[PDB]
Amino acid sequence: QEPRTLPPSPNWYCARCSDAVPGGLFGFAARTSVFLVRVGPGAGESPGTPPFRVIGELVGHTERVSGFTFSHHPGQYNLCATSSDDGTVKIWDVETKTVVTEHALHQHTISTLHWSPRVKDLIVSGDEKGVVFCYWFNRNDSQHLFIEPRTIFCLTCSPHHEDLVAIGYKDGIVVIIDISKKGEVIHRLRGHDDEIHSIAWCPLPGEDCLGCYLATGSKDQTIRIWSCSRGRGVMILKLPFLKRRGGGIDPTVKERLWLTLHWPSNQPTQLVSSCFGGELLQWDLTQSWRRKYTLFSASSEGQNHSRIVFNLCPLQTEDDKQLLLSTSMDRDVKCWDIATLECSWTLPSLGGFAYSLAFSSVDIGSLAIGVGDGMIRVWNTLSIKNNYDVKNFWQGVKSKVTALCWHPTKEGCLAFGTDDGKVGLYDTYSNKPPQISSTYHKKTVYTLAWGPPVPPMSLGGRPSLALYSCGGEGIVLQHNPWKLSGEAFDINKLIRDTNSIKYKLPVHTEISWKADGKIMALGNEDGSIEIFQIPNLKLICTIQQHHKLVNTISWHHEHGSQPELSYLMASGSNNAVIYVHNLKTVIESSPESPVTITEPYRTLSGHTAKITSVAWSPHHDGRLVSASYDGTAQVWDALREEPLCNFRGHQGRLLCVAWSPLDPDCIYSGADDFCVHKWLTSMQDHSRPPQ
Ligand code: NA
Ligand code: NA
Repeated sequence: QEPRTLPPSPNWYCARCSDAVPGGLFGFAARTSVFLVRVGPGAGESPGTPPFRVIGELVGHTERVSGFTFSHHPGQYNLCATSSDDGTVKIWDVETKTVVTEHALHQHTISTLHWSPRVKDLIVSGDEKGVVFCYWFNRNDSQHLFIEPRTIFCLTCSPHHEDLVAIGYKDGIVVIIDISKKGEVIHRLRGHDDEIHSIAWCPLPGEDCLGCYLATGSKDQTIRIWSCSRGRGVMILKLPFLKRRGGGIDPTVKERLWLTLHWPSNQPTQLVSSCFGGELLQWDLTQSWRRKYTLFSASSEGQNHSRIVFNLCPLQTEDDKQLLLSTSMDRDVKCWDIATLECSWTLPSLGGFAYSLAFSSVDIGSLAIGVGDGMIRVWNTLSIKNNYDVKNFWQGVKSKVTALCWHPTKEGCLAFGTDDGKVGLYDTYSNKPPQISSTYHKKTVYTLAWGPPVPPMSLGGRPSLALYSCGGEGIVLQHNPWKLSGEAFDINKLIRDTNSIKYKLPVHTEISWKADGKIMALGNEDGSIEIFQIPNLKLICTIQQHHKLVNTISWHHEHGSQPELSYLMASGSNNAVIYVHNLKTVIESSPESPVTITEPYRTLSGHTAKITSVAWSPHHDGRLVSASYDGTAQVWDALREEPLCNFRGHQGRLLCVAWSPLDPDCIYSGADDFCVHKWLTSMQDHSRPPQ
């Protein structure tokens, strides 16, 4: 099998940019979209496997989605509303994923919005200058209100009175307004000294339970309970100072408190809040003077968030589970069972482009992902009980991970490269920081590959394999993984000497070792691909086919039905057309002077923009997948020049693709939409890229 999406991270510092409806469905704003997650029996997962599935996306905003709210009107749980930095509030139908209608009434950056609990078509939004819009979407009416000249942070319509709205501001002011009286302030709730992050009305009416009660949470570290009869505080809760628990986080990351609330309908004397470090607390409001709280997941370690929580969304499933979804700066979405306070499951997410994918040949299914948010992911893709078993590695990364390559035999041994030219070596079976190469590339590391050492390293006095890195400046370095703080060698010195070259060497943009370790291909800025032999990188062939910079080279595997297939090399450049070359003749003749090839073995045309990655299926003879800036991945029968299927699920430009190690039908792709998709070739109805 089934497709999977590792989605972009839920947006930070938004008072309501996620919500859920019963059954049910969870939605979260992420970059310029909302992602939708089915939760409960309707996700259709096997027993024990978490019952959720990422099922769709609301696409159409052109800037950060700042706000998201579902309708909570029976029969209309499929309706929802968004706000965005693009200046619009949109009403969507999640069944069609389409806009129903929208407005652009705001003139200043929108802060938040909320769908009225009492009025079927009313959405109330507020902006950074203090302007409020009431929007009755289904009768084409709207009204502006202006309360106080202050930056709105949060807004929540009363569940009990259709005209009443609570508004919290950046400076700590809280008001209750009546929208039928031009926004008249009915109660000014004084007490907070800093940003209001959340306002939750008591789900029961009256002040007997434990007028109405309101709770507010603030950056000032207090939760205040208010009597909305008498406009006065009745209780102050102050966050506890708790020891941090779980895996150690990066201390250099700036993190200030976000104090959000959920007031549960089934337990009206209790109040859930976030806390420092993203711990969740259940407060007993019957105590409350005494300030009694209970930590979520108090009796089990490794389940709590590790950074601040922004939003909390209740969801009652069709099989009656009382769930609560949390979003966090730590990039995990967690689902809690409120009846037990245990974490039911975790959905990880990505905060940058998915630049690189690498499957381990040692630990089958272990998929490393290089991400623009400064953390390497390792996805245990074959985890039986968890569709999203992902571990994060942050130590010594601290920049965009643009290249990855597992060692071919050594468990845990992961090379990485970054956009600032850094080359490092992780031991993912340890908690140690990675070893960093003393030598940096001047530009981004495009590619890493393991191969036999060559001189001068091979003459010392190592290891079985050297680590090769290619930077955007055009140098390929040979690194000794047992002396990374030592000297790395520019292989051009060897290439020049071995081949008696007098003119300048080409700017290298790609490196690919043949599977047997005997042949190294370099792709160059001028489009040429050069073929070199061990031990001293003797040039045997120059392929002149591409007319723009080479991005990607892949050699076919050696476990096909014919051993001749291991001489096939696919390549992609900044042009759209892909080529395959058959290097059998030249490599077997082992020529004393180099051959030039100027005609392809096969030509694969159909993409309409640059090719970033090509890969051969380990399950087939001559089946290729390609990733393109045209926003598609294409599967080809390369030997017959037949396009087979075209995956269009990404919104971005694709940067990487990898075949699943065990399923012939499954492919993984990453893009600049901050997504990784696992998709099935059998589910793709389009045979070629859009023309
Ligand atoms: Na406008
Ligand atoms: Na698309």
